[PDB]
Amino acid sequence: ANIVGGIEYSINNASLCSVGFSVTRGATKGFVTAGHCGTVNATARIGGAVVGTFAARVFPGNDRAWVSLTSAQTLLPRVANGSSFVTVRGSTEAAVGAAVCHSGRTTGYQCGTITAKNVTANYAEGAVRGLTQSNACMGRGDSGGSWITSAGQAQGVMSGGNVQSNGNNCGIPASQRSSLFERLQPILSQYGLSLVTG
Repeated sequence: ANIVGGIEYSINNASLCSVGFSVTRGATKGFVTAGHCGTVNATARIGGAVVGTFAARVFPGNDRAWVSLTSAQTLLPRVANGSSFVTVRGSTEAAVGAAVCHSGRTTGYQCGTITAKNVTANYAEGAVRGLTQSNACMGRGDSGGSWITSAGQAQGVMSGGNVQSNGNNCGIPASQRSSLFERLQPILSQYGLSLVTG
């Protein structure tokens, strides 16, 4: 399968999450995503075919993970934006106030701005600290998906948000939205990963 940020993948033929970013760990191919999407050794599938397994994860506390892919997978320096793509050019972290977008299997490509950093989310499983907040809307299933600037700087992966009864927070004003992502930099260093860029 072609690995593109934002696309859907299943975990153990059950839950569905979104791909974060194509990365390499030496000769090993992989993609980063959210830790709550799967447990170590869980099987990832795209297009009905097995593409790899969860190599490591931290959740709660943090919300990160990376999926180790088979050599047959095709890593790409891109994130889905509708039928088009946003090229991943680096991982420079944007400051509060910057515009940012994310790609997910549920709400597509949504944009907004970064409103706060170091935010704690109190999830069912426990607290997750150090998350960055944005007012771009999101929905269940977007988890693990790419957060990136229009200039191609990868910011992090979708962790959670204040979704409403319809499963997303797109139905309420931006001023009332809290969409949270796990910073990319600590994920890359935690697992010795290098971002695939173009």
